[PDB]
Amino acid sequence: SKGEELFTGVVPILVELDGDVNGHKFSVSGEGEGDATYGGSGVTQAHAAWGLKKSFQSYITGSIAKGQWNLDGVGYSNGEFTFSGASGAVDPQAKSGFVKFGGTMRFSGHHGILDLNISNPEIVFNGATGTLFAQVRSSDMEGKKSDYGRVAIGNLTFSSLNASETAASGKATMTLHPDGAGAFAGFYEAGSDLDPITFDAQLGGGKLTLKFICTTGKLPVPWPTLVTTLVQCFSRYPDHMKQHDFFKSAMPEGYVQERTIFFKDDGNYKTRAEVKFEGDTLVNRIELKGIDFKEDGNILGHKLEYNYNSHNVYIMADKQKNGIKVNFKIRHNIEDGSVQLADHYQQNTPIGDGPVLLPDNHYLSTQSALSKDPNEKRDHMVLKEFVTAAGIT
Ligand code: HEM
Ligand SMILES: [Cl-]
Repeated sequence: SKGEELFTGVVPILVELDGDVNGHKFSVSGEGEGDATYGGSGVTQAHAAWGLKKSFQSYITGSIAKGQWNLDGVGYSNGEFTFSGASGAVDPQAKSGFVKFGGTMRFSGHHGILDLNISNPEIVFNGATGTLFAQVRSSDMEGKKSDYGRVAIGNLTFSSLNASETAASGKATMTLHPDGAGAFAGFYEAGSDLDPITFDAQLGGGKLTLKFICTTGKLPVPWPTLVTTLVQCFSRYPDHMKQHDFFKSAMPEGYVQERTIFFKDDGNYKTRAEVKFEGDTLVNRIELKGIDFKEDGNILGHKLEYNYNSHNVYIMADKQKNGIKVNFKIRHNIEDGSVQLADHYQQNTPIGDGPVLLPDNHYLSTQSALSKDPNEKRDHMVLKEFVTAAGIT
């Protein structure tokens, strides 16, 4: 209650980091503000899962087509192609809105004759039905390609559709829309069954707007590798989950945040930070030590794209240390099309002697966007983040 009251409005932030990675010393200063109460109806993050059609997958990888699929921005888990978005708008009261996604799926078969491309899927929904749209390029039985453009491919019928102030989710059965039947070369009929689709969206979120500058010259590691190190007290905890917000309960005295970040097939970072109020300003002061990095790896060789994915940060109580234990895996895109995993191990313990909230298991849904200030000549990073707590019904 006393800690929560400090975050009801816009709070100024100051970040100070001193690092040493493989003997390369550097310093980063950051400024900006946080609004843990920000939120509207805009989709700040979203995810969908859709197998297209189970029998179509076995066909593409079967002995008639003798083909495969290639994904750019799309994943694959539990037999479904997984997509990510960060654009849309939901009216929670009406259970209606839209979610726009990214990625491409390419299906190949018959010595290149078959070349089905479905990109950037989008959903319009209303609680009873919806439509799934996608940018579709295909080919006929003689190889000749066709551009269908943005086309309606699926008629949705929601088994469930839920929407609250901070989130929306749903699962819908699907039938082939007449407008997308041509993409399947006359093999599927309009109205025939397709795989069901599942989606979840974050509405609004605790918004961080910050700008970081390397005060020692050129940063010796990629800016994306420092995002997690560079104030989880700015997360938006829904009303029904406010008794699980450790971060704000430790304020204003603050907390110590410690991490070990293992970069797969590369070195590791060890960080110690103190996050507390210094007057009206929330300050994050960090010490970072990096060791065992490869000179020509993705980190010291600067082979990581200047972008950031959306992750789930898993939180558990640590009663014996009067704090929390946090775990998550960051996926950094590599310039060659691959992914550099950064395994995060975290501990937070209060600085003060007062009581804190020890939470039930839950997670923070984080979204980050990296950009540059066109008028800034120093090595820098502009970061915009949206974080919402979830996982407790
Ligand atoms: C040389 C050209 C092609 C030949 C000889 C061919 C042959 C076949 C055969 C024999 C099947 C039966 C599936 C089975 O029972 O296992 C089939 C199914 C199918 N074909 Fe092709 N095909 C060709 C091109 C294409 C193209 C260009 C597309 C466009 C996307 C396509 C889409 C499909 C689909 C959607 C099915 C149904 C798969 C299922 O869900 O069972 N085919 N094709
Ligand atoms: Cl960089």
